[PDB]
Amino acid sequence: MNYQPTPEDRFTFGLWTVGWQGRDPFGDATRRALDPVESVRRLAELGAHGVTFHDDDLIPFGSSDSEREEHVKRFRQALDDTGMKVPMATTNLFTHPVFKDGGFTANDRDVRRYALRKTIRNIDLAVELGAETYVAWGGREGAESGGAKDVRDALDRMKEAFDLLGEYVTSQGYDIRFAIEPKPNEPRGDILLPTVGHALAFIERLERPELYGVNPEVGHEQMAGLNFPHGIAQALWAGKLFHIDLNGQNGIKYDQDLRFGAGDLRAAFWLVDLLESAGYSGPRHFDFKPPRTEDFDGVWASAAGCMRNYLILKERAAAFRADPEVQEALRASRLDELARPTAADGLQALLDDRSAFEEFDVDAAAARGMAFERLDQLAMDHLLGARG
Amino acid sequence: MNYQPTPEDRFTFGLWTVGWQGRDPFGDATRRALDPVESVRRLAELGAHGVTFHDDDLIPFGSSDSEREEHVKRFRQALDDTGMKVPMATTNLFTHPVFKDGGFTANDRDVRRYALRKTIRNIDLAVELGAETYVAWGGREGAESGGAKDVRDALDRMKEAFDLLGEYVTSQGYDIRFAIEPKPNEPRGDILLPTVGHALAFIERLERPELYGVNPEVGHEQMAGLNFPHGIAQALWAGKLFHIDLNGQNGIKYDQDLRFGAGDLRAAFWLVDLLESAGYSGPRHFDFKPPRTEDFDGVWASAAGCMRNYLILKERAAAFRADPEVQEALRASRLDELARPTAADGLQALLDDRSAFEEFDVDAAAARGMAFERLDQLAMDHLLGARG
Amino acid sequence: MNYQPTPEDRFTFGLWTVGWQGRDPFGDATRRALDPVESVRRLAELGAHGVTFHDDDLIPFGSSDSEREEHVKRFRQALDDTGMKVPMATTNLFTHPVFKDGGFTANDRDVRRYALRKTIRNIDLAVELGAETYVAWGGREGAESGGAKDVRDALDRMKEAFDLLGEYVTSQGYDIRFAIEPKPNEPRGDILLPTVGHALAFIERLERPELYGVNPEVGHEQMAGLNFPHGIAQALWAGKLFHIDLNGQNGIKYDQDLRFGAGDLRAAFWLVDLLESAGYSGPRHFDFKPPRTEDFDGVWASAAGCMRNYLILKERAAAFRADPEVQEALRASRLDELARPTAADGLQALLDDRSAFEEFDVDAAAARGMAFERLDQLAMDHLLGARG
Amino acid sequence: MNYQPTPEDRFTFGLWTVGWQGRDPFGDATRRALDPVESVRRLAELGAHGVTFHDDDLIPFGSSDSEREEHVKRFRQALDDTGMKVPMATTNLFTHPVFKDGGFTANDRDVRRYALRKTIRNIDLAVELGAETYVAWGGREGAESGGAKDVRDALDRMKEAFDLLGEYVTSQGYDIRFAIEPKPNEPRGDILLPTVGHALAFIERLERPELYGVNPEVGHEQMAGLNFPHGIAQALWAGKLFHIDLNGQNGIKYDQDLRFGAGDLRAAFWLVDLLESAGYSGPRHFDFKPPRTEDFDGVWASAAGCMRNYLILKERAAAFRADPEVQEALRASRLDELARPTAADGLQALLDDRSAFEEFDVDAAAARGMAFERLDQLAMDHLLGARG
Ligand SMILES: [Mg+2]
Ligand SMILES: [Mg+2]
Ligand SMILES: [Mg+2]
Ligand SMILES: [Mg+2]
Ligand code: NI
Ligand code: NI
Ligand code: NI
Ligand code: NI
Repeated sequence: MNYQPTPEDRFTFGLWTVGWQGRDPFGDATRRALDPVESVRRLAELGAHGVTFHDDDLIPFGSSDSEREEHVKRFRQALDDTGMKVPMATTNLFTHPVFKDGGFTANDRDVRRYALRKTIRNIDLAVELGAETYVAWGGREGAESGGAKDVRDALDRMKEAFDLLGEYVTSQGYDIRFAIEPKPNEPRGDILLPTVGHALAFIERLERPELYGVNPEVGHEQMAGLNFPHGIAQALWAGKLFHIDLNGQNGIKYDQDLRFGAGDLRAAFWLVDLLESAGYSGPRHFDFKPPRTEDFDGVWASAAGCMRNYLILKERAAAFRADPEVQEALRASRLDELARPTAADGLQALLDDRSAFEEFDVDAAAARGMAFERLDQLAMDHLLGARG
Repeated sequence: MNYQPTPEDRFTFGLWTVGWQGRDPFGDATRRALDPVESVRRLAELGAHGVTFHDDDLIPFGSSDSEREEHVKRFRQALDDTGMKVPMATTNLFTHPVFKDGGFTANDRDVRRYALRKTIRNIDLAVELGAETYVAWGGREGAESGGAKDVRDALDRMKEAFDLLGEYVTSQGYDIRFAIEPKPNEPRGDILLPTVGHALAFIERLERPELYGVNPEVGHEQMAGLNFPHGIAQALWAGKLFHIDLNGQNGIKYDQDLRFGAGDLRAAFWLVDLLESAGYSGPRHFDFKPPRTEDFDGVWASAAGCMRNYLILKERAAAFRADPEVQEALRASRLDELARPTAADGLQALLDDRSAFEEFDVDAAAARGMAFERLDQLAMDHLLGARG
Repeated sequence: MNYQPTPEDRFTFGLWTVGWQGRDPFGDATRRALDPVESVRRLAELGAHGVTFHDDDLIPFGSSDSEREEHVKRFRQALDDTGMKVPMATTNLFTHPVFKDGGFTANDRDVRRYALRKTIRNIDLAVELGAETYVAWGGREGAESGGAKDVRDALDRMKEAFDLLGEYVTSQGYDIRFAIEPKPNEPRGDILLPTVGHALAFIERLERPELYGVNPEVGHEQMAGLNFPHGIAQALWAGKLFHIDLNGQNGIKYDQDLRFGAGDLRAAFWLVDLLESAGYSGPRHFDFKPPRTEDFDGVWASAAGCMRNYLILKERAAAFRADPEVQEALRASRLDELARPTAADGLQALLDDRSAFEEFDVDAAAARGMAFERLDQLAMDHLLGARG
Repeated sequence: MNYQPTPEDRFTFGLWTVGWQGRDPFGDATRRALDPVESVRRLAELGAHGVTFHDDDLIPFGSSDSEREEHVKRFRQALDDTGMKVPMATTNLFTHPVFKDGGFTANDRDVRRYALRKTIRNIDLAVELGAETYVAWGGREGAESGGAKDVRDALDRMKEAFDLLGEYVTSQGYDIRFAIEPKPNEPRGDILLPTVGHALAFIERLERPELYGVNPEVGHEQMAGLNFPHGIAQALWAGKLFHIDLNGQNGIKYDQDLRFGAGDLRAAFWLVDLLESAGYSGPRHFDFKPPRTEDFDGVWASAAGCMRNYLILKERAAAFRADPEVQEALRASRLDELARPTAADGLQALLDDRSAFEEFDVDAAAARGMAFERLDQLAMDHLLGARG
């Protein structure tokens, strides 16, 4: 069994992932900076499909227009030399001290206008480079204390910001959609739109909701103790899974951003099963941090492992679903019945149906086991490659 | 300072709260059952406005129609004798073994039809007793294992169920709205619609969304580590806060349902500040469990304390907002600016505005402190009644 | 590959595990009670080595001495007929309402004396049946509120209780040791001795510490977000791992008690690696609850799966440690150096050693990568049976 | 009511607390560096008793001996000019990249010897400045992955390190004790000795345990969902509370280090009640980070608020314990009985005592309520200054 990725697998990486220098709240960098060109080349050699960037990863904050142009031209040449694509881009509205109280929801109105202008400039660049999705991660939108932020006013400001961005895109005629990335906390004590559900709900209040989806990250929903495959199912059900960030997280703690497959391994299996069976066709993007224990050899080993673990889990999920004994077990657990309408006959027929209440044998129904444990042990056996 | 509740304060209690006998996963009941009539009388004497019920709290599961009628007539007489109201009602779709895999999203189709019929019968009763809101808590909708539940199919079934309920209500001409109560886990390993955000998002996919809101519970959002006042702000912003359940919870663990004011006390303060400043006009309902250490005297002491703590926090939040030094601090932290539009001048003017980018002094902006710590210490001083 | 357990594998089960009827805080039993004799027989057929019990699982609370004698005689015959052993026993000091504020640390002194007497009576029975370890799980020792329990007084009472139990055992000449089982919460809001560390620390203050060890449970340390293999390593390091309870838990929430291998699968792998490489020789006991969705067929499927998952992980951990490439990777990550003394040369030599400070090249040291990511991907490959 | 601290209150602050520049994992510094001399002066003016330091906060990493001497002389003059004391000091073994895999438990043996030498040099300085307690926080001792660290070997290395430090102190004749500071995670995925219990247990295996205690931090135990006052009670019970770090934390997430009184306010009340009623006489040290939203005015406001909130809670805990109605409630809840021995009469008398088992009326005992809810509402009323 080997598991070599190819660009057709649509694996992508942010520049800031393999380029993370290892600075954490308690320690200095353990690695030197990587030139974006070198990252593109190394990732292409590993079998990646593409890369993504924040404005500030590519063009140093404060660069002159002429320095701007040269950074972009070198990057473009790297993409041309390797066949790598740029499917997604985003804005850094969190590192510079001016964003210490947020970008779109900063209390200072002048900061909010600046955040919008910085964003628009990068949307134009994203379109130029061929990106299809523009992510917004409002990492500084939130508060450490209750009186610092009136959340209804802040949501008004957030809606206003996204509405203006949609006006811009439509007026310019750009073929790009937005994806909001939720996170419950860190670096703010609580972040606005903390989960996939809150982001989905917010989108429905925007002026042009069809332009907006979610970019969920495995570790972020897990920082709220939530079931990531369930949240992705809800996003797929809503037609809003525009992009996805893959990584690993061990429970409720700081955002670890481990390589994909690390952290909750069974959740990774059910996630891949869901993405492949739903036919999600977008990038498989890894937003991860090689641990700061590693040198550059360990950075590339960690990046390769992201892709490797996806392909192993893809093979095991596929074998699970194709196994005749598993298909029989799904029927024994009535997954087929779950998929049938409860009352296609309609309300009136349901009300008139004595077998649904008056004559329903609740005791006999209650006695039926669901057979879920046998089903779940077949899933475990498939995951571990122990089928017998 | 005294803090006596009156029915005008709109405090309400479920029958199942003061009536909880103390059975937990590891122990037998520590208290005898309470007759609903006796509960109505005792709560009226404490100053409560009303009570709520599950079908099965009022009418024993399996009761004959004639026994049904007598249970209702005695209850009605109790309400008549005391002036107590019944603003909300709900269905028990979780205790009986037939619901072990859910009600609306059970894999067995016959169980799903039964759950709908049991619900409709209680909606009619709720209307008869004057309830304005019908809550749905899908405590068994979910799974312990990944293959047991296809969540997209389950959401189809959940939508189907709520759509049929809305058809029923509209066809009957009833003046009642629905409120979905989220919970992330317990008793299932993961519960569908685990947070206020996921429930809000789901509602937007229903056929008649205006009939549906949320019933958030303080402890449930806290079981996901979320900021409850922030989630309530989002529900208010959306126009969907139809009902609310007040209690206390100490962190991420099993659902404690402590009396209101216990658990996260500062969160209770910011919640009351928000409810009163938004002019929420619905019931202040307590869904709590007197600890099983208590006898009946401690049950009524715990219930009284729920109301007492609300009224103390209401007085402290009001004093905070009325304090001229606090109003000056809110301006120093630019809460006034948060409430002003970022760009009422419009996209084009924003793009043409050199002071928003080209000439914006990012360094000067970054240097401005937000003054949030002084604001939060004034809030602490007000909460503790230590103002100087 | 097959994975059939035999009694030499020392797998054991509590009567209360497969016998759990499915009652949870929100629902009635979904299964009928099992006779202990039938459980012994079914578990023997599955390949179990032995069973464990609480006093009240075997002898109904309040039984007459003569009824007591018959329950024991039937049970003994079942053990004789099957070859099953009883390596551990414990006391129920949590179900009866008299224990609502604890057993050994109840505020009421008469309850504390009763708890000791109930315990001693079962120790005699445990010895008669051949148990080597007596577990104490103080599930009701704790509090929901801060003033209810003075924890220093409560620890005095807890020490007093365990000291008296050790006096009893030594005076009777019994060959039995005690194992304290920690749990952070549930059913009390906070439980005393909440983690393996707190229990280890407490033991050192007892009069005869050598008689006491810990019985850690996978899910309990995980309810505090802790690393279970790390806590077991500390218990092994201390010489105090007398018994262990195996199950699965998905994160910080209510105590799920899933079958072993469910929940955090990578943690299960590192745990088995540690137990087998340390040569832990005690029982592999499963304290788990077959989900209440299951009928009796699913109960036995869940029990079998506990044993199956242990044996698969045992095979994968063994292959990992035996793999020459893994041994080379451990050396590349300097695990060999971790095992060598830092300063066997002694304090004075260390102080005189200029290469340890004055002449140490901190920059060169800092540049060395730890190679942990490659090591961890070899572990992942072994776990998934994907080695190439 | 006013609440002005004086040096007799023994409030202390680390240099790194008010001096935190605001750099977090996602953002640059928002404040300029503070000179230690200026911090000493400002804190003295606020009423602080003293300051603490890491070696590297006072003497820049890599400083020449002569630069070392000047940094110390200026600092000493500041202490002399203000009357401020230095009760505790510690070592930075976490910021420099050489410590990326730990200090005392780094896999590289040469790094471990360096960490010891760096520590010893600062112990000498601590003694010179008058410190009584030397803290060790092993923030890098731990792992992100299971094979990276053999925890039994790592504990051997940790014991070896602390044993050598105790040899040094005793051989030099220094009057200083060590205090180990636990933390469950961050910056490592899991940190060794993650809680107060694990640190207490470890100490008992050291060669000279009387030289070692714990330095618990409010937020750290709360990052594991634990009850901080309960853990402090266990440390007091053991005679090992040598120092304490006060701050605030909102639940299980990244280490917030908010000002004391923020986060879990009721836990802060029960902590102060316990410290004052046990007569803890050590420093009240604040290890906190003024949020990076603040300018220097907000830094000093946050520091003042730490002290203010301690003094308010001290007044409320004292009023609670002195209230005759509270003393009557404590007796109603049998706290007096908790403090009496269970069996001072001895094992034999207990075994012979028919009223402890044979004739004990379990039903009557079970019926007695504990009256904890009334007690806890009196505590709430006292905390909020609402007594009536
Ligand atoms: Mg991301
Ligand atoms: Mg509720
Ligand atoms: Mg157990
Ligand atoms: Mg600290
Ligand atoms: Ni992340
Ligand atoms: Ni609840
Ligand atoms: Ni458990
Ligand atoms: Ni901290």
